[PDB]
Amino acid sequence: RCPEQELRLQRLERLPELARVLRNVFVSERKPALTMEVVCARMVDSCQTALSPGEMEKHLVLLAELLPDWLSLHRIRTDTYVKLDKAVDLAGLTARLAHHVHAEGL
Repeated sequence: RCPEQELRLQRLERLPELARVLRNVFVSERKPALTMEVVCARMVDSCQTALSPGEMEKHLVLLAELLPDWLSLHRIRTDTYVKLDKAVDLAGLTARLAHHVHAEGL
């Protein structure tokens, strides 16, 4: 197993917990979208993670790639807005995330 892939597996292992942290940040926010910068700052501050905000951004992007029906990113000028589809349950998402990760077979 090569380094790039070991790194991906490292990141993928964090996602279920990070997804919950993300959802909680949005539950506490009245606004429907937040900039990536803000979201990353709130996520790193919301748990005991070993990640920098830059590394957190990388994980959020992975999440957006794995769960595009839940997590959308929209560039407006130099900001990137993060929006959650709140019409989906973290339970359903969590099962889908697990399935996707497993299906990669590493």
